[PDB]
Amino acid sequence: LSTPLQGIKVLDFTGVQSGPSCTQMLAWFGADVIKIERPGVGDVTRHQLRDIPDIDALYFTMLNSNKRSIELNTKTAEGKEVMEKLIREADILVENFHPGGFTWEHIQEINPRLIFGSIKGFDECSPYVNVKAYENVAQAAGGAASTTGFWDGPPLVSAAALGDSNTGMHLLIGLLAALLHREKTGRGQRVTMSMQDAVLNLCRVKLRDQQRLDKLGYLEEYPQYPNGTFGDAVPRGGNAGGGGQPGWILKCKGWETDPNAYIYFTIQEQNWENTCKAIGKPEWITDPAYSTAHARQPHIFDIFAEIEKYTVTIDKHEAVAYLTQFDIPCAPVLSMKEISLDPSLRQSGSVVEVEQPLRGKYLTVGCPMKFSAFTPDIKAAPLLGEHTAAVLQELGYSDDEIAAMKQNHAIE
Amino acid sequence: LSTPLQGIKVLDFTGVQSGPSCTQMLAWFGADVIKIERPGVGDVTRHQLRDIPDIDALYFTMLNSNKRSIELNTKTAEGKEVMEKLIREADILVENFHPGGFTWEHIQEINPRLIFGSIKGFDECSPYVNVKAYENVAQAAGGAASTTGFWDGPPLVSAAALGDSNTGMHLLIGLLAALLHREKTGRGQRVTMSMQDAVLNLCRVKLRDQQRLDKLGYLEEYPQYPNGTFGDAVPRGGNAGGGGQPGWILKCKGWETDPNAYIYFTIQEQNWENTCKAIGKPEWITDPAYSTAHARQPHIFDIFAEIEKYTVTIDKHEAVAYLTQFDIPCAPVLSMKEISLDPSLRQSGSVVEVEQPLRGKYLTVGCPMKFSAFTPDIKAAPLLGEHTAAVLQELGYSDDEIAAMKQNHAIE
Repeated sequence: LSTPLQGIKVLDFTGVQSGPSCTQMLAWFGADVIKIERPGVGDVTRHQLRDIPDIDALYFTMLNSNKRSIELNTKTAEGKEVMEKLIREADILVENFHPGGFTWEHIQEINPRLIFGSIKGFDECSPYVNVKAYENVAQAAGGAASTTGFWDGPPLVSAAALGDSNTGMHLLIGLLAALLHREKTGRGQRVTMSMQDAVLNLCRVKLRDQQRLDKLGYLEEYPQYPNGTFGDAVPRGGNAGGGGQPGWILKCKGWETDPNAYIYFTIQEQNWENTCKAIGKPEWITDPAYSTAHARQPHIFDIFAEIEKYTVTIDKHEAVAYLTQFDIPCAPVLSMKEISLDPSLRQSGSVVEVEQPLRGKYLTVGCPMKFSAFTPDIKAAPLLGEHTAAVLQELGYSDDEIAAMKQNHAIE
Repeated sequence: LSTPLQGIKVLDFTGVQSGPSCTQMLAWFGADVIKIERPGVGDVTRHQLRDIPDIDALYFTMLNSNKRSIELNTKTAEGKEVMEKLIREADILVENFHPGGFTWEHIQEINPRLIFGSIKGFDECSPYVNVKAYENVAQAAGGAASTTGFWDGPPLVSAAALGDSNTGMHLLIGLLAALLHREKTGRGQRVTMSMQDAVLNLCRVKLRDQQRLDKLGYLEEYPQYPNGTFGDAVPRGGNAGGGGQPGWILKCKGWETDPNAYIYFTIQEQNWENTCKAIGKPEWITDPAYSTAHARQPHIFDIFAEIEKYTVTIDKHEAVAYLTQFDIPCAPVLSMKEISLDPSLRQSGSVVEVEQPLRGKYLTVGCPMKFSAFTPDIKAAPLLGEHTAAVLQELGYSDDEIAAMKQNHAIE
């Protein structure tokens, strides 16, 4: 029908996760994403963590669906000529190389409408500008590790790709905003995004808590209050709510053996009565020590322990089925196994089955947001250099020229 | 000059974090965001976790900069008439109410160009569709909690707002894509985003590991390999790399007292030699048991312990200063205190100082991505109903009518 980025052409040099997550979305929105890869090597994800010998790893297929692939040697003269032709026709160019001759200056000269997207570990004026960064390096520098985990444990890394995909989605936002901007200035521009800023942005609430702590010297809703101790910096709070509604991770039947036999339970301020009813503590409705959140805080864990006495008694799924009847905000801790087999996530398009050449079927996370005017069609990832010829043909090169370029490369 | 969303009008009913994070960005991109709030009450963040009596909480000011505020009673006839006038002139309408008469049908009828954005805890076809969700409820249902933390510990919640801001950024992506789409169809549409899908999307790599585990029965790079045990689901891996490059959280001088005296250290495959040099283990360059990642895995923790013998010896910042000389991907675990005072984050616009009426200065996280063609101007958050009159005037109401509406509301 129509597609959001229909007609948009993307020059994609990204590798690994952050950059590829961004361009995979661009493709699902309708853009033609051309993955430019080193001849014979390609994106490292192609060979990292393989589950099957000699074929592209799931690391690759799950971050490169709907993309095209060309093998290009930018060093040669042939490659240099192909590169400029690509830049002239492109709408967007994306790269996420480590800190370590088509310059941004020359590129505007060549294509004043081109939007340059760049992902780095740190901002340009950062003292870590030249430091390489991987997922967890960014989580540590961004404030996430420092505030994740337990107060008597070390800083904890998060499973969520706060430093990659998260950074990829942020760049995606910038790219789309730049496309909207170009609609008015008729000009492209440069968009940069660091992994550190991505992490920091998701930790916005922790900077709020840091300021409350600098001012008051304590954080009322944190587990350290009021019998613990507060330092100069926001501490790890275990499985605390993290906002204005207290919560915790409660054990359910089977926890001794099943690492995922748990639920998250939220003590919602306006749902206190229903909560008391759900757990058979009607007396707590009027008891001064429990009728208010402020009054509950000091001994809130005795409340979690009382609720847990019931949860360890049944399967996490019955606990949720029972508790939600009282409008309690809660859910079971779903394992990746449960998620990979959930029917609704299949029906909602969250978990999508894809047929990949040479491999067969694999599962991937689909387009997160849903549109009423368009539905993305998630397809297989490209084999290395699968579209090299097609792209050169589109650039106007003849069959003899294409053959010669491949022959020179073979000889070289 | 020019702004990306210049001229775009947004009708904002969102509250708390997920929704407000999205519209705050819309405003920073140049859109006129009108926060519609309940008279006398307003966004709950206005009164949650206050550090100063009777004035808007930092929870609010950090998620509502550059927005306008109107108090509107949609129940009255006056309010109903104002609402339709607003809908007719708006480009975007956003809401993130809990599962619990302007319908989507009537709205297209009124404004065929309007884009409706909605955030919910779960997808429409999900069995949890009617379950309330807060930050951590989504993290549990999305797969994050299950895979975050230690193997001998409970599921761990992440400090990063995987369920809110993260969900807000995802909706933002959808809204921008819908604006690009409208440019071709001349029509608006509906865009939905669930907190569960947001969390799941950032945990894409864990679904990859789940499939490798279903196929092989083990995950080579996980700490459980090869002397531990693997279950049916991806397990928590502590501070493991999470990708193709091993890493861990190492203690630095002062860890016994300082919860943040640590660094993240990455053992990059192609940087093994420099690593050996950095730690004085030249012999490990050729030793068969250490020259390959595959060979290192089995006893990788003895390697982390050897490296830690050096890190606990100096301040985290000197460790990074020393180690990065060997191109090692690493960084110190920065606390929110360090981050709030970092000069570069101030210079880069990551941490922004803002003057707020009645409060004075507060810090907030600025616009994450950087544009070369435009620089957002982060301003104060609006006082409750501060722009009510201005907006009604813009809708064509006279001073007498505005006065009458306020008087009827006062009487009611």
